[PDB]
This record gives sequence, structure tokens and C-alpha cells, in this order.
Amino acid sequence: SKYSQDVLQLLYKNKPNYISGQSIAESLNISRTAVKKVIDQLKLEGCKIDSVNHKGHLLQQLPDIWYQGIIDQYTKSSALFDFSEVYDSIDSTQLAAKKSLVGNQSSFFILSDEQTKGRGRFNRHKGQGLWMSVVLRPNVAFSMISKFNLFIALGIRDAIQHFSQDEVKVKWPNDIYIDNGKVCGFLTEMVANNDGIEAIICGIGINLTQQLENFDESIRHRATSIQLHDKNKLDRYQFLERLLQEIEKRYNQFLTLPFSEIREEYIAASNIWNRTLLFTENDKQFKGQAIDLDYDGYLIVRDEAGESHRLISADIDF
Ligand SMILES: O=C1N[C@H]2[C@H](CS[C@H]2CCCCCc2cn(Cc3cccc(F)c3)nn2)N1
Repeated sequence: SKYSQDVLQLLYKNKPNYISGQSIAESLNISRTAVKKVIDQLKLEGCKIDSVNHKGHLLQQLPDIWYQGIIDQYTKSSALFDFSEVYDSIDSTQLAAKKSLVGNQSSFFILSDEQTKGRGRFNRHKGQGLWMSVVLRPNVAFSMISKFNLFIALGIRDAIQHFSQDEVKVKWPNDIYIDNGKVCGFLTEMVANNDGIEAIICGIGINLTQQLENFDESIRHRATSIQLHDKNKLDRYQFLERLLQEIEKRYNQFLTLPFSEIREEYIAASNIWNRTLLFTENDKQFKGQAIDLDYDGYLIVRDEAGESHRLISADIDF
């Protein structure tokens, strides 16, 4: 309905208290019967609302569906994001972000329940995943894109880790794993010129509400979900809030710290050591061992032929 997310916004905003249907009616200037219709449908979409006579309604639990009205409360208090666009469907949050950033300097993120044309690095190709693009505006040289990628890696990792009993680790430079299972991929893009960066665009894809049980019985050998490693149930909104808070903390770190400061923490969180890696670049594939991540975010590799490589970026397979 026209007023669904306003009612949702009021219900969420008032937790942990009950709120009366009259209050909602007065707040939106609609009748108490119109409110009942909205709240009923809220329930039939899977919203869990407790309604007791004379006292009102209490939002107890949100379903596995993004609601604009809820996310507006997140951007309301955010010292980072100016707004957010929530979609049930879209070709790609990244495509939407790259269009919406043009002509302005606002910081925002774009969320969609499903993507019809999601693309990751090199143009590689249900409500069980998080698909989000984040637009930030750091006043830095375009060289610093590699450095941003390193920082938010730890941010995304920390958020997933908080909900995972098993340990979450980074496959440099663009992926997150829990044990053998890849749980997230992300890429960092930018709009820049010689004089600096006009925007950072960070697309993040995370296998979410996929409770042991849940997640699709496919590649249970190298793909996993956050919740196949959480005893309790995983709420998307509790996760998203933790994820945004970590993105902001790591973003400010990116602005204030050299990579030297977070480097040892990054290495302790990487799963690329002490194993033979497969490197793809263009024509050629070759095997190698990662020796070190140097002071500048460059991976130091010794290939199977003994030769040394120093790579800002890489396409790595296990
Ligand atoms: O459109 C969009 N992108 C972004 C945004 C929101 S999600 C984000 C991209 C997320 C990418 C992570 C998922 C993923 C994994 N892989 C691995 C792969 C696939 C195929 C061949 C291959 F060698 C490796 N590819 N994608 N909106």
C-alpha cells in the first residue's frame, strides 16, 4: 500500500514499545481501518507483529525482504550515508550506483533483493543473498583504489565474522571465505581524473539468510553462507547494520592510516599462505606461492619456476 513503509517505519522506530493504531492513523493522517489493512498485509508478507487490544502493535521480527522504510532509519542517523535506494529487483546495484552518482557528491548505497544481471570482476556472473553497492567520496588520488580495497576487506570480514562461529578469512584481493566456502565477493571501482577521485563504488555480494538448512544444496564444497556458521538465526537487518558500521569504521581508517598499520592484521586474516595458488592473468595461467603482502598492498609471489612477481591485483584460484 501507499503507506506500508511509513507504518513499518513507525513500528520499527518505536521498538521496544507498543504503538497504538490511533497514533499511526494520526501520524499519517489516515483512518484506523486503513491502518489495520496495512498491518494485516504487513503480517501476510511475513512481518511478525504483536497486536494487543488498547495497547497497540509491536514489530517483533522483519522477514527476509528489504523494506525502504526500515533502511531509511539506518541512513537517518548515519554520519556517512545521505540516502539509500532499496529495490525488490534491478539489473545490478553496481549499474544503478554508477548512474545515480553522476552529477552529485552525495554518499549513498543501493540495496536490491535480487539482481537480474549481477556482474563481478572481469564481467563474471530467492531472497538468500545481500547485493549492495556503496558510493563514497574520498578526496584522494586515484592511486588509492587498491588501498581502499584492502581496508573494506577487513570490514566486510569483521561483520561476517561477528555472526559466524567458524573463522572468516580473506582471499586477497576480492573475496571472503569461511573454511573452504566462499561467502562473499566484492569489487571496488572508481570515477576519477588526474586531479583525483570523484567517487568510489564498492559492490558487495554476500551469501546471507541461508540458515544451515537453507542455502540451496548445490556446491556445498566451495560455497557457503553466513548462517551455515551461526547457531542462532541470522537477521538481515542486524547483519546489515553491523556491516555498515564496519564499512564506516574501515573507511575512516582508509582516510587516516597507511596500509602499514593494518597490514599485519590483514595477513593474519588471509587464507592464501602455505598453499599452491593458481594465478590467471590474460593468456597465461601459472602456479605460485604467496610470500608476503608488502607495505603497499602488493602481493609478493614466487611462481613454480622460482621467478618473483609483485602484483597490485590478481585473479587467484585455489
Ligand atoms: O552487478 C553487481 N556486482 C556487484 C554488485 C552487488 S554484488 C557485486 C558483485 C559480487 C561478486 C561476488 C560473486 C561472484 C563470485 N564470482 C566467482 C566467479 C564466477 C565465474 C567465474 C569465475 F572464474 C569466478 N563471480 N561473482 N552488483
